[PDB]
Parts: sequence; structure tokens; C-alpha cells
Amino acid sequence: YTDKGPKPDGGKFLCFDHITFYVGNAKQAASYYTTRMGFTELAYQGLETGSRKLAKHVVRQNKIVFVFVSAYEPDNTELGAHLVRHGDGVKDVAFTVEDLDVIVKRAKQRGAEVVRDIWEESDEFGTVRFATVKTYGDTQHTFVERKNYKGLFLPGYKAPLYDDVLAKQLPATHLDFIDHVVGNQPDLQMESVAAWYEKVLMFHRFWSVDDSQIHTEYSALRSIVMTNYEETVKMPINEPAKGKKKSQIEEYVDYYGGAGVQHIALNTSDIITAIENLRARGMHFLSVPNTYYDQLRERLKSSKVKIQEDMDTLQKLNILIDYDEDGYLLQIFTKNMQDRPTLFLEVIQRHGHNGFGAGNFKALFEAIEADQDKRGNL
Amino acid sequence: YTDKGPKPDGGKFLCFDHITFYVGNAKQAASYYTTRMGFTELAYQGLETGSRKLAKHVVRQNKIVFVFVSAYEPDNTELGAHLVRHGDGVKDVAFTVEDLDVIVKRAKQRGAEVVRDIWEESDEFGTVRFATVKTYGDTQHTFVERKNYKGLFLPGYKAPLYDDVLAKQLPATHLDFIDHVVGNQPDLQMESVAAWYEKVLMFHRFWSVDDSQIHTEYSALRSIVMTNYEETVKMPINEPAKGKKKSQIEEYVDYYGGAGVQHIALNTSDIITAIENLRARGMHFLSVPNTYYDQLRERLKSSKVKIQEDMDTLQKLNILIDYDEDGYLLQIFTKNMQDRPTLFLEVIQRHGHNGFGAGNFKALFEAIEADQDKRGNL
Ligand SMILES: Cn1ncc(C(=O)c2ccc3c(c2)C(=O)N(Cc2ccccc2)C3=O)c1O
Ligand SMILES: Cn1ncc(C(=O)c2ccc3c(c2)C(=O)N(Cc2ccccc2)C3=O)c1O
Ligand SMILES: [Co+2]
Ligand SMILES: [Co+2]
Repeated sequence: YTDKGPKPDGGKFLCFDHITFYVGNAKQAASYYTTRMGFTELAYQGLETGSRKLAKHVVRQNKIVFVFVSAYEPDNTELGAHLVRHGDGVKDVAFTVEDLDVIVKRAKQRGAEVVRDIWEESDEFGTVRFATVKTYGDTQHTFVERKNYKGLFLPGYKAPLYDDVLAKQLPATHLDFIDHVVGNQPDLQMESVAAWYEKVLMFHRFWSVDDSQIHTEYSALRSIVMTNYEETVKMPINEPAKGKKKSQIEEYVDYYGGAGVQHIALNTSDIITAIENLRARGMHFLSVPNTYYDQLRERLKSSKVKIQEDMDTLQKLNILIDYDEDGYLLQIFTKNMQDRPTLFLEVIQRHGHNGFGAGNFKALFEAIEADQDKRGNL
Repeated sequence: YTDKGPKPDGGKFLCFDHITFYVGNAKQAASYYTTRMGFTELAYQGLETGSRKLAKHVVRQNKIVFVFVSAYEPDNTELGAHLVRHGDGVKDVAFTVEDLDVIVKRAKQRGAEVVRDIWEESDEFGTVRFATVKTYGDTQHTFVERKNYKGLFLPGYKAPLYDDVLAKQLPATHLDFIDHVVGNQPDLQMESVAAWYEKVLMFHRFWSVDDSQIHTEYSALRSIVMTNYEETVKMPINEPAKGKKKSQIEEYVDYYGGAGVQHIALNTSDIITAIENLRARGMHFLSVPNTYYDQLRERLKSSKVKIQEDMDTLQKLNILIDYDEDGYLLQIFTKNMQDRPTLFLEVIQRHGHNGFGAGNFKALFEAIEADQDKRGNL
């Protein structure tokens, strides 16, 4: 029961629909996410389906859908510029919606920059209606009115030409749905971007335990989490801030060439098995010193919260914990998805805790910085 | 014993040194080739090594070395333009040489466009001297004078930050060395490109059984194979030609945006195990109708050549055969390494046959076209 602001007169954002990436080699990118991250290739458009300008590979893990897109032709102006500016990265964060027309009319009236006005596509399995507007940077939002669409992903997509015996042979990673999608902004842009979500989409600010305590000194960022009225989609917005060390938000914006998605968090209900199986697929994660766990166990000595998972196993797998007196979450961060120090992924499991892990900024900073100081900062 | 032309006064091309690819996401490209194609990540340069403009991932399988390169910074003019024009593709075909200075002086005198004049790099393990010239398209040749260099690949490269438990868990693919590297040229360019190899590098034309019989009607190409004096490096040069169907060389040049490497052939001494294990890693290859093998077995009835490998297994794995009365080769072609219909790979094993498989143009055309004609060309 919190201040959610005025209830929108019409329109609903049900959930994240899919995330679309603009990449240099969609075939190889799909292979990376299926083999390393537990996805399965679901659907495809390309030369073989009559799509002559764009190749599209759709991969799925439970409710999580990622789409990888590349150009077929030399000197594709739009995709080419994006690739050169940003490297591989997120282009579209798509939302499943009800009452598309109200949402789009309101967004347009309130100043949204339109990429494509309402359109529909159909095949043997039904019809889907869409619209696309710009958000921060070169990122966009497609609203997807799927009317319990019974086809393969979306109209026009076809089965992949081949099955993949490599991805098939690997163990399940148990990632269920997209928990949140974080967008990094350049200096001083967080408030105007958050205001866009409030005005254009009638989102509101989501207040969690992380908003109640300052972590700027360690995190070197400020964040505002924007969410739809029913709080089913969460869009954190970061900007750099003055802290004890150079801001990773500034590094992101420098190497991404502007604002963009920093991380996508994937919610799991069995993080130990998830991380064991992601590690078996060759994924790497932040290295966590043993002192983090020694200090965490000492802090937990005065807490009434009960950690259900085996702490020795969490320590072995370098899974992080954040808690208050009413619950806790588990989280872990992958290494970067590319050479540029830009996008990474997060795996998160919640036990009655609606925050984002901000306590770990201080906890990891203290454990890692102290050890490096002892090592002469060499 | 054939006409090799005049023997060069100084200089030797020993072998292929490595192939460098300019790609959108070198981290993910290295992962594709290690997991799908049997390579292992060997060495690295990037932010962690002091390389602030370029990330470089080096992967190796026996003598075969592939290097994947991406830019770190937005709007890298050279790498960006290459990426937008071509997609992911080969940038540099590097040769290991002796007497670098003669080779470079001669190439420069004879009109080579220089990318970088002779330079040297050194670390704790020794020194290597290099030079780079342009060849066809945006492709270049680096000459590598490695003086039995005892370090990790080349000076300045470091160990990868992580080992990869995915690539480690997969079965060996038995690819030994680069057999040949084929370059597709636009209409009418084959002769001038072949003449460049003869004049600038003192290569000569390699004549094989494939040059003695015409296959243009089926292959829709013309080829000249250029080779160094000792015939240790083979560089086929293709151009489109008029045949029964649209030329795959024309499709390549259209989607690559000009000349470039069409395929890299990797030599194996156990093709059955190689293909079994590449298939277990999720690689796909051209589908071959059973009629190809029925017709091949009937043609072999009048030949004195003895196929050592089990033909039923070759048929199961869709491995191709080409032969004359003095020997045979086995070969197979992967599907494309990217969405654009440009680069693919070949696995080849030779049994006393120095050709390139040109007999399979007709054999596969006849088997595939006949079946499609029966299927109404739908
Ligand atoms: C809305 N919101 N707020 C936080 C989040 C996170 O995912 C999130 C939460 C905690 C951490 C990180 C990300 C992270 O990268 N590190 C490492 C680090 C980076 C700089 C300085 C000190 C430590 C953390 O400790 C989110 O989604
Ligand atoms: C120097 N040199 N000459 C040939 C080569 C090859 O690798 C090579 C040899 C045989 C074939 C292919 C490549 C190939 O793609 N197909 C399929 C096909 C393509 C168009 C029309 C009919 C059939 C073949 O049958 C090379 O390296
Ligand atoms: Co997060
Ligand atoms: Co070949």
C-alpha cells in the first residue's frame, strides 16, 4: 500500500514481452545466449522466410524472450550506425499491453517520439497489434497487444531451420521471467528520463528499501525505479554520482556512446541450481572474496531473517545476499556480454524483499577494496 | 614436377600464420568458434592488457589460429566501416615468412599498397617482425617473421582471464592446419587479382585435376589457384561465370559488398571423427541427397581407386568424395558463419589428390536439382 499516483484511465502494461538486441552477427549472438545462458532458439525470420533486409533469431527461456537482429545488406544506415556507435546492445524493450490504443494516444499527446504508429500483422494463427515509441538514447519501446496469440512468438515468424544438439545437451538454467531492466543515463539526465516515464506512460516511482538508505558513496550512482500502475514492469534509471571511486555509469556511457540498457535481471526460483548450471555452460560471474561472506555471516548474527539456501553453497558459487528484517534476496552478476564494458546480466531470487541489492555496493566495495589496498593497488 | 615459374631471389612463405576476423562482438565470436568448431581460446589483448582501442581474442586448433577483433570505442572509423559494409568477415590472411625484408621490398617495388611498413614487437619471450600490405577488397596480408618465437602467440598477447568449462567439455574435432583460403571477386576481376599474386609476391598458378576439366556450367564460377614457390600456401581466386543457375559468387559479392574470403578449408586426417564431433557441437553442413551416394557408388564401379573410409558412414555424415584414378579427397562444407550468405568453412582430407573437389559441383547440382524439379521447384 504506497502512493502509486493517479490511476490511468485505460490501458494496462501486463509484463515484459521481449527484448530486441541489434547485433553484428545475430546467428552467433543467438548461439551465445542459447549455449551460455540456457535459452532455446524458438523462431526465425530471414532470407528463407522472405525477410530480405533483416535476419531475426528469437530465443526463449520460460517467459523470457530475446530477439537478435542483424542487417543483410551493406550500408544499412540505421542498424549500421547503431552497431558502430554502441557495439552489440539492447534496441527495444517491449511490453505486453491491453488497450494499446489508449496507451499510444496518451503517449503521443504527451510528447512521445513515434517510431511507428499503430499497425497490425496477421498469419494463420491470429493477429497482433503494435506501436513503437522512442525512450532514452537509441532505445525504444514496442507495445505488443497479443490477444492470447496462438502462433509461434509473433505473426510472420517461422520455425528455425535446424535444431541445435549443443544447446539441447546442456542442463536447464531455471530462469523464469524478466525482473527488471536498468537504463544508464549520462550526467544529470536521470530526473528528466524518470519524468518521461511518469508523464508519457503514466508510470510512477517505485519506492523500496534501497531508496530509504543512501549508498552513493559506494555505488557512485543515483537511481530512480519507474513502474507501471500495477507494478508488473520495473524500469530503473541510473545516472552517475560522486563516490569514492570513478563511476561505472560514466564508463558505461563513455563506451556505449550514450544512454542505454546496463543490465537485464532474470528472476529464478532456484538460484543454486541456476548458477551451478550456468557455470557448467561456461558463464563467468563477479569474483567475491571470502571476507564478504565472513562479514555477511557476522551481520546476520543480529538479524531475525532466516536464509533458506545453504550458505556454504552460496559462498562456493559466489552468490550475493541482501536483506532487511522482513526478508532477503539472492543475486549474482554475470561478466560482460561483449568486450565493451557495457551490458551484463543479473540472476535474482526474491524471498519477501522488493529491493535491488543496493546493500551490496558497500559490502562488495569494502571487501574488494580492502584486499586490493593490502595488495598495494598493483 | 610442374612449371613453377622463376624462383624468387630471397624470401620464403612457410605457411599460414593466422587469420584475423573483424567482427561485431569478438568475445561472442571467439565463443562460437571454440564451442562449435573445436578451437580453444589461447591468448588475449584488451583493456586488461593495456590495449585500449581494440579487443583481440586468439583461438587455436593445432596449427590453425583465428583472431577475432572488435573496437572498444564509439565511431571507430576503420573497423566500423568494415562492419557495416561486410558484416563479420576475414580482414587479414597472415603468412609466416623467412626473409621478411626481401619479400616486403619486392612487394613494395612491384606496386603493393602498404598498410604498415616493417615493424617489430618484443616481450620477455623474444621479438617478431611484421609488415602488412593490401590484397583484394578490404582484405590484407600480414607477413610474420616469427624466429621460432617462444611466447604466447605473438608479443604482447596474454593468457585469457578465464578458462572455459563449456569448450573444455566438448570432444576434439581433429582439424590440423589451413589447407586453402578462397577469395571471391566481382565480375571480371579474377585475372588481375591472380596477376597481383604473381607479380607482387612471386606466386605462380597451381595446376590441379580441377583445371583440366571445365565445370563452369554447374559451378557458375571460374577459379585460378595461386601458390608460393614451394606450394605450401594455396590462395584460390574466384569470379562469377555463366552457368545453369544464378552464381553464388554474385550473391556473395552482393551481400559482402565486394571482394572477400568465401571459405577457409581446414585439413584433417580423420574426417569421420571430425564431422561426428563437429555435429555433436551443433554445427550444420550441406544436406546431401541419397542419390548423390548411389550415383557416386556407380561411378566408382569403373575406377581403380580404393576408398579407405566406410562409405555408409560417409553417407550418414553427408561427407563428399572427389576422385581420379590416382587418389581421392573427402570434403564437407559448413553452413554459413553468419546470416549474410558470405563466409563458410570447409573440412577436407586428402588421399593422394591435390584438387579442390570441383567434380562435386556437377554431382551435387544433378542430385539436388533433379529432386527439386520432381518437387515442382516449390
Ligand atoms: C535498481 N538497482 N539498484 C541496484 C541494482 C543492481 O542490480 C545492483 C545491486 C548491487 C550491486 C550491483 C548492481 C553491482 O554492479 N555491484 C558491484 C559494485 C559496483 C560499483 C561499486 C561497488 C560494488 C553491486 O554491489 C539495481 O538493479
Ligand atoms: C579452388 N576450389 N574450387 C572448388 C573449391 C571448393 O571448396 C568447392 C568444391 C566443390 C563444391 C563447393 C566448393 C560448393 O560450394 N558446392 C556446392 C555447389 C555450389 C554451386 C553449384 C553446384 C554445387 C560444391 O559442389 C575450391 O576451394
Ligand atoms: Co539489478
Ligand atoms: Co575449397
